[PDB]
Amino acid sequence: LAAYMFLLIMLGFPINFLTLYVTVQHKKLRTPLNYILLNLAVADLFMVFGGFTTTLYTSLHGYFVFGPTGCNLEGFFATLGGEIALWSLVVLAIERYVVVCKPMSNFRFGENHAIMGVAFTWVMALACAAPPLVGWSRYIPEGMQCSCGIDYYTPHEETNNESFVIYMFVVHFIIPLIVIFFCYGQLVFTVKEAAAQQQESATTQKAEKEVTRMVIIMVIAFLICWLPYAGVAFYIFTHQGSDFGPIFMTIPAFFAKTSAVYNPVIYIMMNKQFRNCMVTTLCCGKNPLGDDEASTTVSKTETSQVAPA
Repeated sequence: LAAYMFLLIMLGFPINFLTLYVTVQHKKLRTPLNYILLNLAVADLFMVFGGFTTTLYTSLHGYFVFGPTGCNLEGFFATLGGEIALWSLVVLAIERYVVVCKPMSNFRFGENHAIMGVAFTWVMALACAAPPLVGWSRYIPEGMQCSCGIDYYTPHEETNNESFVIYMFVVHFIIPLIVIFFCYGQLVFTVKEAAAQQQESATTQKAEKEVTRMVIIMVIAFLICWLPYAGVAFYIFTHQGSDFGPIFMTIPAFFAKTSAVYNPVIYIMMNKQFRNCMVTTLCCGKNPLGDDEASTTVSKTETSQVAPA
């Protein structure tokens, strides 16, 4: 964790470091184009601090150990950087989502969330089977009395290759191929229809040029980190010889905690990067500042046209 930060994420710090402040702020202005900062930004978000507070000082090392609760790298970030980021995700249903509308649906529910809603978020978070069964596999090996274990595996890391690894992917998170994201009806009218993002992101409905790019950035909103991670845990964060590996923090943890680079993360903001108001020092047109007085009169031109305000 030392080395990791000390060099490698002396790049999160200070680009992200300073510029977190410019951005995040109680998730600055929910709920137009700022999808990421509504969520994914909770897990990822938190990695940064995080940092000393829960993953350097006290959080896998030192003493130690700690955590408290189950690492507490493990049972926090290592699920929270799925489930709970993605369970917050309803505050993206109201975005990757009302890029257009598919208006109101019927007499109900045009209030898009609520039902779907759970038939959205209670899908994108549904690897919530780890919280349970993986999590039972930190209880024991109890991830505090043990320190992080050791031990009390053997039976049956072999025989329950079902619920552990590899299950958190299994084919479970084949969701964004098979029905998700399209299945919203309106998402059978975005990206896949060049009748969207293009015309309507050059200068319609939302925040501009970056909202063009989510013709393709789109799909990297929901198969980033969490989707492919089962194959990472599979080899390895289970057996070998407890103490040296697991805890194999070396390779398997390093990718998810590059999330501290809030730079290309944030880069594809949209409606509240340009037409931002507060913290008018982001990527845009005039660039890296303005012209962005503010208001909130739809999109942004390049620049402070169309329209103040």
